[PDB]
Amino acid sequence: GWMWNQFFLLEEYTGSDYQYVGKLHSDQDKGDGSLKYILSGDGAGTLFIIDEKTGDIHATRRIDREEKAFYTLRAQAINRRTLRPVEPESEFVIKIHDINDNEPTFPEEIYTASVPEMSVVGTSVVQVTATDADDPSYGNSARVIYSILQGQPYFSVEPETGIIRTALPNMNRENKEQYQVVIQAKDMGGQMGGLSGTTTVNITLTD
Amino acid sequence: GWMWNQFFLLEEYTGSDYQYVGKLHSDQDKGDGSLKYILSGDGAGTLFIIDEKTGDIHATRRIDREEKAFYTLRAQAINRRTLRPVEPESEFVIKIHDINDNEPTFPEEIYTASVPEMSVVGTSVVQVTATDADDPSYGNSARVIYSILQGQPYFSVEPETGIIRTALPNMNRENKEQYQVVIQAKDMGGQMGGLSGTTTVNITLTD
Ligand SMILES: [Ca+2]
Ligand SMILES: [Ca+2]
Ligand SMILES: [Ca+2]
Ligand SMILES: [Ca+2]
Ligand SMILES: [Ca+2]
Ligand SMILES: [Ca+2]
Repeated sequence: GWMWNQFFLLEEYTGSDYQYVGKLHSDQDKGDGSLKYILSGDGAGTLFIIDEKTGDIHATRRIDREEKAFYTLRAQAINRRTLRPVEPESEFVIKIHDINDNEPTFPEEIYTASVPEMSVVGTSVVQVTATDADDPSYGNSARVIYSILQGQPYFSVEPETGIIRTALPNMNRENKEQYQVVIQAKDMGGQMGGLSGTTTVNITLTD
Repeated sequence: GWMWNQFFLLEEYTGSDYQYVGKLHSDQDKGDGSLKYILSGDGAGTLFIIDEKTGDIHATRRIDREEKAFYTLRAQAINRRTLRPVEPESEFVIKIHDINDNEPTFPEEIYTASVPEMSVVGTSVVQVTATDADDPSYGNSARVIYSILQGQPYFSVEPETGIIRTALPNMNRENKEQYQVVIQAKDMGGQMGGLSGTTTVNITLTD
């Protein structure tokens, strides 16, 4: 069973006028206006509106997918004069499509970790993980890549995991005892036009 | 019979990435990837493209409704390993939705008309008509209103028809013999943000 009864609406619309969703219609409609398409259900009448003669649906408000990604509504074509149904009260869904409008975010502004002095290069210090509220199942709007803004060449970060590792030998605890590392998490695969978030990792060398 | 098998695509897309059209899908799909959604028909494979695992369709080129407003394509869900159909080769349509991106246009840059001198106020001179290539069955993108930029108070134009009429008595042919009238045709009901076109009407008073 093909699943056609759904409309796809792009989120965060900013046009001057209302956003066009689609047109409900029955093949029985001859265009004489004797049919009255009514909209009912979640948001019907307010957020979403229908032109009861043609079936064209519009959205009156700017929709945010990260706040709600689906809307379930019901459609009914009726005989305008007798209120006798022509088609059955079919259920349809308005899928809110995603745009990259959420920057990667770490749970804490500052991490705290340690690593023994004189650790071999590539020793694991801490693994930072940023989240992205966009849709992972579509595009790179939520594919996060990690980079080190501050802390080189002493440290490195695995771009795909966020694992911070020591990158140099002979990191004397006597010489320097606390390093400060900044990590960037940029979405869109970490490429041009992607949104980014940062965090600070305070590291301490131990004995 | 509800008519669900159609997607609505806004014209003149200018986003950096491709434009999302929609997602073909069968309720028989369990998400295990054993299904391969194939797209075929008008523009398939080139202008429009499908993600054969999920069914997501995209448009690779900026589409112009005034150049083509509908695209007919066919969908098939198949068993990826045996090429055995799971669903029937259903036909669907991609409706190109309209934006107001065509200014009203007159057929000729300059009209030519006459009116007898000493004609009563409201005498008909000529009727100019501008066309609008946008969609009349949706919004005011093609509802044209006429206004007189030059030629007052000698002449007036009916906003809804384009009929230019004399507006003053005692228009001596001896005094002045050729008047020049400019008419504007602005869409969107002739209101803020509407597109406009102009023309010049050379008028001559006669005996
Ligand atoms: Ca959002
Ligand atoms: Ca993002
Ligand atoms: Ca988003
Ligand atoms: Ca166009
Ligand atoms: Ca127009
Ligand atoms: Ca247009």
